[PDB]
Amino acid sequence: SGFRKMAFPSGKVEGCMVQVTCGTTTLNGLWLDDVVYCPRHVICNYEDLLIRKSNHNFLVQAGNVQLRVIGHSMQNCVLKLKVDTANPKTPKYKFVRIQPGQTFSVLACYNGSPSGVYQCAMRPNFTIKGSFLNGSCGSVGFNIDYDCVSFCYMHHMELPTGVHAGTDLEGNFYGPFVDRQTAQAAGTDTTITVNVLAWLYAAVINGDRWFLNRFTTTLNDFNLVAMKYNYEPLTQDHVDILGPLSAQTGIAVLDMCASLKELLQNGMNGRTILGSALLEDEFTPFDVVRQCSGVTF
Amino acid sequence: SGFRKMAFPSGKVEGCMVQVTCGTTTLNGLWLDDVVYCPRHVICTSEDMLNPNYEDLLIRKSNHNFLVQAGNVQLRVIGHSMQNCVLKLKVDTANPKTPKYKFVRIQPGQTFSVLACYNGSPSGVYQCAMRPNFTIKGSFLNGSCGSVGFNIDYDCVSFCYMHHMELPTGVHAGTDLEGNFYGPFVDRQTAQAAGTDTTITVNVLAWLYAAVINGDRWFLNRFTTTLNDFNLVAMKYNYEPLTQDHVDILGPLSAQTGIAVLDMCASLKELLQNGMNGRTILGSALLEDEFTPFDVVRQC
Ligand SMILES: COCC[C@@]1(C(=O)Nc2cncc3ccccc23)CCNc2ccc(Cl)cc21
Repeated sequence: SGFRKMAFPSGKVEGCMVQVTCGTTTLNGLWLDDVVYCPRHVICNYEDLLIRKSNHNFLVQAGNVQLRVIGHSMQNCVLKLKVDTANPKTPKYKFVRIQPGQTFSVLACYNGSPSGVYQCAMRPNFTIKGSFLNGSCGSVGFNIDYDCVSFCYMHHMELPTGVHAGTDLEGNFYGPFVDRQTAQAAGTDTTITVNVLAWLYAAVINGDRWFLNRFTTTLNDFNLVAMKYNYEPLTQDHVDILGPLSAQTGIAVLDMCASLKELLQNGMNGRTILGSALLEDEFTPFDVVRQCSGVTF
Repeated sequence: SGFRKMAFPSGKVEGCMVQVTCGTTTLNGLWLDDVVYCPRHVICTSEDMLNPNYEDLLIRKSNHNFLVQAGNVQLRVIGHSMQNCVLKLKVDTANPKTPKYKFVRIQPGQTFSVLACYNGSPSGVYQCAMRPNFTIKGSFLNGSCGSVGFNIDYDCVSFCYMHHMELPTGVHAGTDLEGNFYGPFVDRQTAQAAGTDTTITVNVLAWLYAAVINGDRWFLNRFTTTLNDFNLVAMKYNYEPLTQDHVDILGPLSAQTGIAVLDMCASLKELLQNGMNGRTILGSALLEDEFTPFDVVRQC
């Protein structure tokens, strides 16, 4: 029993964190094999700023060891610093681009030193509600699938509302953001519906059934109600993905949707679900299955 | 900006997790140098659990009865001793991944990270607090016993908890790394119930200061309170008594925000009275009590 916001073990990622300094700017880098990946704004027309830099302008520190940069190239908004030493702690890894609603762990770092790990989701507006201070740029987001680390995010900036923006490890931003000091605002956010349903199933698995009802709904009627409450449209794929949870609890996805529809139109009425007075949307259906089954890495 | 429940990076702890098997029971162990620490109930059957005589069960065991697996390598047990509710298995290999560590016993209200493990393999990391009733509201399934709680401060891992059991209410009980249980619990299948839980007041105040630091002042008021009057109100909401030590510990946050601890106590009193009225504080519709004053200073 128990349901917590759980992050993946950060060990395979900690062994990759390095400190990158370029002039006055100091941020974090991801050292995988002989390449250190970091936000290209460490050089701060990026092509023009980068061509004026030489390898020895980039100081890379892996713990108490200085790595010597032997090359540099830019891929989108990520700078790839070729180093002389291959990281012996390089895990089995992939660079994956995630979709809004998908969750991941963030190993927040300052000066190439990991300080904390937390779990979060890519919001439908492509921002992440992270916890980042100055110096955290280059901190990465990841998932683990067996022994393989799937790097999915690299922190680049904080928006004026306190939310965060970043890229995949190929340097492509999530959302309509640019790595430039300019007027940028997060779009209106929506609740990740499939995740709220998954979290309601996690509540049922943990013995919290007060919100269940005898009603069901059509998928179209649910989406008409959901659109009004700034909830993401629930697709047939979302219904299919919730299938295993529906089978485990004996509650049809559209039956759980009628419970969610009632929670949206009526509130919780002084009650909580899994110790929460708000509907949680940062657990995917897979996170619920992985946690209420004990999958290991 | 942003405020999240943040666990410590689990790497230094992952390199210590091992699987311990004794007969049919399989749980986790903490391999530090040449000793593997694990709950002593690894030697118990489900029948033994009612009234186990651990001294009697342990004297019937030999080193080779304990199978210890570190990844895909079997460790040879060369000795065994019991310290309170922890079994200490002497092994023939010192863990090369042993970090700088301490065994610390924490007090209620203190927070820590839990690296939940199954079969000596880490599956997830989460942050939590030692409740005033000495339980932890963890997320543990069968096989998670021996998973540990820790804090990491300046390259040193402070092991503070080892998971032993789940109470009938779904909350968890365990020991420090010297095998002393937190709370009035025993490693016995007997009628054990968690005491009435209370909110960690000093932590809610710290989290209200974190909200002020992040630009949220809606809950503040023109009032102050006496410490005694605050405690009289707090007791009625099942909030832990706030002591002068708690007031002293909140001092740096009070100086950083310019809000006296007793003025913040007055906002808390008003929040308990009024509720949040559709508003949130740091994205929460409830008053958060699992961030200590030290965690707030750390994260901000
Ligand atoms: C022989 O070992 C028994 C373990 C056991 C226990 O609580 N295990 C678990 C611990 N944590 C999360 C659990 C989630 C679901 C189910 C079991 C879980 C089983 C129950 N009676 C008991 C009594 C005293 C003590 Cl100290 C341990 C236990």
